[PDB]
Amino acid sequence: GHEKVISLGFDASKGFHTYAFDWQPGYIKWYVDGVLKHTATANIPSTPGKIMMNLWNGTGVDDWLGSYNGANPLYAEYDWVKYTSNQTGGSFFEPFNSYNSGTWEKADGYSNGGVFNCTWRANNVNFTNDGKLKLGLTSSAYNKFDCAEYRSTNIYGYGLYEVSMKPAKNTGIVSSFFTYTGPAHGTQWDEIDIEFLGKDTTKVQFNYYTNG
Ligand SMILES: [Ca+2]
Repeated sequence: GHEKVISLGFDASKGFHTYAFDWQPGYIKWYVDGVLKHTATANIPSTPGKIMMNLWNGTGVDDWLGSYNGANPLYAEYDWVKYTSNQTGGSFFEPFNSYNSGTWEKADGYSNGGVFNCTWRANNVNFTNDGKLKLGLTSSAYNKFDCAEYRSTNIYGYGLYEVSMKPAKNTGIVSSFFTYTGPAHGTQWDEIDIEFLGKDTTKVQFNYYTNG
């Protein structure tokens, strides 16, 4: 519950920008195109997590996300992700040339439920020819939505997380880049987020949870 909404001074859906968070034992610092935007120092997470990206439509959170109006198909794109480790032999660079089942997995066949109003499908996670991860939010039947979530198989710790992306624009949805660990992985709920609320892509929301 440490939400911070920052003005970008640009529309993030119009092209690629680099977003990042430096996660260290005593702070979290977030950057947009190399520029420091926000610092947090109270109760900073410490459990290593998976790197995740998704796109989804919400329900019951109209005041936060705006109401979703069924517009589809909608796409969020990611050109690369870089993690610079505090430890040697931990760093990696992922260009998104193709699906690498050794390091990533696609969510498929279930819903997160709750505020999430869509089912994850492996078919909505595709790779463009010019190397971009492309997540899609589609519909298979009247008012029935399918969404996409790509996530690392390994867990990562303190260090610099960077991503080049272009979020979707549309009332009711979220395009995100985040680290996560929680009861499903046998640990406490630690997460750090970069979330773009589709209702206004001229702003970005930063958040984190420690033992949520
Ligand atoms: Ca790429």
